[PDB]
Amino acid sequence: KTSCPIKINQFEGHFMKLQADSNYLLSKEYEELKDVGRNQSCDIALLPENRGKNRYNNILPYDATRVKLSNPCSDYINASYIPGNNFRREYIVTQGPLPGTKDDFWKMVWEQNVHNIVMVTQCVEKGRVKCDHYWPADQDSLYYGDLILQMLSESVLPEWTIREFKICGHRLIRHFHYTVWPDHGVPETTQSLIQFVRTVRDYINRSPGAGPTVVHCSAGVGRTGTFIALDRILQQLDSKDSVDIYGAVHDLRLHRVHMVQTECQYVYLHQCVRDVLRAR
Ligand SMILES: CCc1ccc(NS(=O)(=O)O)cc1
Ligand SMILES: [Cl-]
Repeated sequence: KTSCPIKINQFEGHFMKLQADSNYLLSKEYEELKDVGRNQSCDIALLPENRGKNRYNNILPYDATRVKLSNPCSDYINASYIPGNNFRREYIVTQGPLPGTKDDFWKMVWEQNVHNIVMVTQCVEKGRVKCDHYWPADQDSLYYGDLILQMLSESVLPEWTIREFKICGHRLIRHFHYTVWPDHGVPETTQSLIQFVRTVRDYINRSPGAGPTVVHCSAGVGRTGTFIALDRILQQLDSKDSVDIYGAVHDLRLHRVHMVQTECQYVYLHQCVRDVLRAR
C-alpha cells in the first residue's frame, strides 16, 4: 500500500474518521509509513572519512538516493534527492550545514544549478544548536570553498525572511527562511505555513532553468518533509479532484528516513488540507 487518494468532497469526513477515538486510525496509518524505505542501506554515510560530515549520527542519507558532489569520499554530503508532483529530482533535502560542511553545501548548490533554498529551522532553538549560520549576513561577501557569496538583499517579515545572494564560481540565489517552526513540532496556525509554501512555490514557478529546490531544517527530515508534503498536496488541490497525503509521505520516505518525523506533523498536513478546502 503506497497511496491513499481521497476525493476532495470526501476529505473532511475522511480526516474526521482518522481523528476518531483519539486518532486511532490516523496513528495506525502513520505507523505504517514508518516501515517505508527501511530496506535501504546508508553505507557511504557511515564511512569513517564521512563521520564528521553528519550533524546527527543516526540521520543519514540512503546510498540509493544521496546527492553526490563532483570528485576518496570527497563526494559525500548529507543530502538526498526527492521527487515532487512535477519531476523526480524536484527537491534536494539536506541537514542544516555544519561549520565544516557549509563549503560542501554551497558547492552542491552551485553544481546542481539550485536557484531557491528553503530553510525551516532557526540556527539555535531553545539554546540548542540546530544549524550553522552559513551565509554572509549583511550586504557583505564571504568565500565558501572555491565560491564567493554576496548578500544582495534581505527582507524581514514577521514569520519569514527572504534573502537574495549572488554566487560567483554570477547566479542569483533566493533564500526563504521560515523562522517560527519549532523542532519536532508544527507552526501555530495552518494559515502561516500555507502562505509560506504558496510564496515559495510562486518564486519556484518564476525561476526558469532552476535545478532542484533545496529544503532543509536541522536533520532534514521532520520540518523539511512536512514542507515538501504540503507543497505537493497544495498543488494537488489546485489541479486535481483528489488529494493523497499518505502517498506523498510514502514517496518521501522511500527517498529519505523519517520524512515527516512526528505524528503531529502528519496531523498538521491534514489540518492544512481541511482548512484550505473549508475556505474554498
Ligand atoms: C534526533 C535527530 C533529529 C533532530 C531534529 C529533527 N527535526 S528536523 O528534521 O525538523 O530538524 C529530527 C531528528
Ligand atoms: Cl552524498
